[PDB]
Amino acid sequence: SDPIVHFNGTHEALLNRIKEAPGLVLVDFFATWCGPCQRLGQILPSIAEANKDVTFIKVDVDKNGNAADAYGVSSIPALFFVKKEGNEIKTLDQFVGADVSRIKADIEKFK
Repeated sequence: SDPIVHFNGTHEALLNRIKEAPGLVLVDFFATWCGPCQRLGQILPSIAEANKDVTFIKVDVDKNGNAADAYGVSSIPALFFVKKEGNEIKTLDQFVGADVSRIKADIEKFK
């Protein structure tokens, strides 16, 4: 089955979904017309399939503008490695760009 979470909802809905995850979360804010986003989107499913302990959440900024804007996203693709910490979300790493190698390195380092 498709392991990628294709998120649709409000900023609060996004925060709650992140807090539902059992472990590490990667949130990818993207647009469909963005080249780096497209190239990252082609390889994310493979990374997700190999790392079922990590929740991969994709947030299309055009359909979830309020969520993205409220999360503080400007440039894309905007990546955030986060984890639930009590009733709060801890951010472990964040960056803009299709840095596949950093994505992989962050996954390996965090677990």
